[PDB]
Amino acid sequence: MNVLVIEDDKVFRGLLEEYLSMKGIKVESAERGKEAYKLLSEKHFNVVLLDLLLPDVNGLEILKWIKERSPETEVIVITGHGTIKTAVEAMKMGAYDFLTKPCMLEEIELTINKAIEHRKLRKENELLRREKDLKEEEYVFESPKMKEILEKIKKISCAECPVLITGESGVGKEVVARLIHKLSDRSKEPFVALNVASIPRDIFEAELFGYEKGAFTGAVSSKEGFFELADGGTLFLDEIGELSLEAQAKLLRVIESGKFYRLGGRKEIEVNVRILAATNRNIKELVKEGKFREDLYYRLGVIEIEIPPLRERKEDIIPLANHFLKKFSRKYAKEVEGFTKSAQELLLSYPWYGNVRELKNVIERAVLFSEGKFIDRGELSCLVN
Amino acid sequence: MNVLVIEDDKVFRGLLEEYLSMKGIKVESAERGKEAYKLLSEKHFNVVLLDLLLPDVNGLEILKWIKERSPETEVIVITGHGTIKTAVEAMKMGAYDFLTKPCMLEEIELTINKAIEHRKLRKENELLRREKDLKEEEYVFESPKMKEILEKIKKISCAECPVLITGESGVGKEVVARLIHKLSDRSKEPFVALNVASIPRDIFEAELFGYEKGAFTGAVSSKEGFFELADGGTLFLDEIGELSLEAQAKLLRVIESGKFYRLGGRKEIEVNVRILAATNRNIKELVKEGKFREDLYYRLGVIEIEIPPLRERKEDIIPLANHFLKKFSRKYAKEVEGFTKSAQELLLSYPWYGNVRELKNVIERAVLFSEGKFIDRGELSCLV
Ligand SMILES: Nc1ncnc2c1ncn2[C@@H]1O[C@H](COP(=O)(O)OP(=O)(O)O)[C@@H](O)[C@H]1O
Ligand SMILES: Nc1ncnc2c1ncn2[C@@H]1O[C@H](COP(=O)(O)OP(=O)(O)O)[C@@H](O)[C@H]1O
Ligand SMILES: [Mg+2]
Repeated sequence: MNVLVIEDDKVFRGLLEEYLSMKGIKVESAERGKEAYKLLSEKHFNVVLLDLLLPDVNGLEILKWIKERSPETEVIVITGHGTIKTAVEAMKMGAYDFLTKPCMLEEIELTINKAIEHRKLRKENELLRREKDLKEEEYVFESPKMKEILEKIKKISCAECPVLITGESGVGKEVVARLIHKLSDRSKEPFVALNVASIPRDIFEAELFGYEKGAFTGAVSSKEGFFELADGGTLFLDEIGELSLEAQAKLLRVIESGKFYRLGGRKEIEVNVRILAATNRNIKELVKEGKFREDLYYRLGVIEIEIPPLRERKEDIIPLANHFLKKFSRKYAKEVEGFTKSAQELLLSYPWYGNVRELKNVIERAVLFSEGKFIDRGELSCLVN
Repeated sequence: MNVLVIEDDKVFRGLLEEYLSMKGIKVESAERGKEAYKLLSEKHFNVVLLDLLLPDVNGLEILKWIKERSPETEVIVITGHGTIKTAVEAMKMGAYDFLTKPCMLEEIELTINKAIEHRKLRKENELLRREKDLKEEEYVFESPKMKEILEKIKKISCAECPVLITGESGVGKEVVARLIHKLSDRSKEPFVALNVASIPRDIFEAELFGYEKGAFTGAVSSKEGFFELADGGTLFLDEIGELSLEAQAKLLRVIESGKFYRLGGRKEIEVNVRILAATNRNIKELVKEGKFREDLYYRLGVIEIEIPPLRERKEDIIPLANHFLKKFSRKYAKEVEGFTKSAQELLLSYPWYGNVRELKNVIERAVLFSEGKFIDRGELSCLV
């Protein structure tokens, strides 16, 4: 980490230089504005200690210069006694915190550490989000059945009640839930996808609801749960039919009161989370067999979206295939432009029991083994029909 | 959001209540320490303004109770003028910040906002991190070939120099980069994976190194790149061959001095990032064709690990196949639990030129198609 100190006071300045020097942080100093601007033009800094009062320039201008160029640089303004208004103005202008010249070295340490933590937290947030953005995909709804399902999704998006998405696996259930959140008034809020079937039943509740210290053996400290962390957002539970009966009851409560207890808790907690659920099974049968609460089935089933197989929407097949063609043609550095005229026929003729997920895997393999500029019916031969 | 105000001074408690009101934040009050304790036992507050000087109790006492019970709670301490020393110790115990009774309403706003931002970033990061842990895979390393590579990795992760991972596609080069990271000294630091081919070249250089205003059409601001974001951690560049000659030059310098300039930049940046690269191609070739710099090639290959194809690691095939069947079976709630003997023999005899990725993709489709308890030779034979 690099720090830039812009102070005129040889005393206070040195104190700063020393402190930073002691913590193992690279430092550079500037006695005046013209020198600070020079350095600021040659080196990127993580933290800048700026004194609002400088001989040749008005500190505030430097702060403004810094904030326009690199908002990622934490900036701490330095001001004297009784100059709190400008410090507050400075902060309103983008300064993170401020130091009063003079002050305890402990104040210097705490203020600088607070700024360092913010930066740490800020970078982590950016990285995880940018990493997530890399995986963003664009969807295809060119079939009548889907074209209208899209419209219904637009109508239910801003509702606060739950949606139950059904259909054969690999049909696009999670995709639909993503759009529901994307088109809703919560879109900028978190979207959490949790597959109930793949997460260990014995860990699921602790993760969804969170737990207090000692609620179960192993629980050394207290941990928040997805419901809390996703507060204000949307929670998507895939394969809802695999929820334990114990878990089903707790879920019905949140859907009813938006309140719940952590495992081993006494304080009731409230959250505002839209719940979206999906299943590729027969829940009605699950209710009869007494494995799935009928009440929950009724509530989740208020708004229901049914996604039909790929077989029942051939208008989607080719478009989706082209989408995947391009996608993988990139990921794997290959020269596949499109599909042979006959190859397209095979695609349309196949039943795609795996549906879109199958369609995806097939094209990805076809593209990975592709030699020419096109994919023949023969290249789909070994892969499907 | 729930906040709890614990102030005895009637005027200051009014300001805090007003500000919290202006913001639309649910508020609750206490004038004496013991009243605070009751409320604190009833509700889970997100932020607490705690005055240090209370008639019956000492603020510090409540501070320690909160930091221990619910650490999740942001605590802002209050204190009179010229009493800084008590506030400093307060922060030394877990208090996020402090206010000075009295002060501008704006001062209260800025401080409270910073505490709300701190909580927001904390929870967002915990969430994004946990959504990632959810996608962690268990890795299968049974063959003796992979067994010894695992051993080599261990001796490597303790070094800081770059590593060039080579091997056919779908062989597990990225899986290996991750293990190198987990076993290294920067395991707790970030690991950033980027596939140079999957991203259009123009968008790539900007993303990796960042850019300064004017670097290209519309770049209205200066932006950090993945290199800065991965600082202190590890960066994995897959399909390293697709790097533009310009990108190669910047990478070279970062490997030599940890310094570089953003795209169209003049404000030097310095990072400490371990570099791991992968390729299924022959760099030596690309060098002669003048497509890849020779010096970078040598710097990246200081340590070079070749990950063999599946057909040369037959011991991994059944273990891999079983792992995948189990994984996709749970994912789709299927009743499949294994492969018939005839199925197993096919998996072992098929050459898997697409390697592990091809195996994974084929088992996924087999599970999607299945409706029984086992996958037979017929379901596989049509897939391969
Ligand atoms: N309309 C679509 N447009 C683009 N891709 C889609 C579409 N529908 C599904 N997919 C892709 O097909 C695969 C099946 O996805 P998914 O929604 O998870 O199905 P399901 O939840 O029913 O098992 C995913 O990789 C997804 O990105
Ligand atoms: N040893 C392993 N155990 C379990 N899964 C593996 C293993 N090796 C690779 N995989 C999986 O195989 C696929 C190929 O992955 P990857 O590392 O990206 O290959 P490569 O980088 O060589 O192209 C991935 O989805 C990965 O999770
Ligand atoms: Mg690869």
